Amino acid sequence: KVFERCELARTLKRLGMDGYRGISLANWMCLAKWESGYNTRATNYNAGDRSTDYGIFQINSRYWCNDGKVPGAVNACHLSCSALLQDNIADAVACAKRVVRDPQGIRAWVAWRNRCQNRDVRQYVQGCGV
Repeated sequence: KVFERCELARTLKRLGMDGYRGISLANWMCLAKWESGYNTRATNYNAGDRSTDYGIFQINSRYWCNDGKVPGAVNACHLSCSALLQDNIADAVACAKRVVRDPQGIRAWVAWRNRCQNRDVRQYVQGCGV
């Protein structure tokens, strides 16, 4: 599924993402936007280490979900990577929360650091009623 901006914002808010560990909704939106263009079936293979980025938040199988094909990997979110490819983003949100429960917080995603950190992200939620 490819979410429309405000559609995703309300969806994320309903799933309890607004302020989760101090992270505003606009940050989560800026992340999903640059990570997958709001596409839940987005995937990006990394030939370098054989891992794959899954879903709307491009969560990596080397560490977060199990897909059984990375020679040496862990499954910190305790989910099959398939779970991160559903139109329903609840499981992906549960994993996204798990990622930020670690020290870096929202900084886990390099894309967030380069394209959202210290930026005006209001644009991502304006007019969405969130």
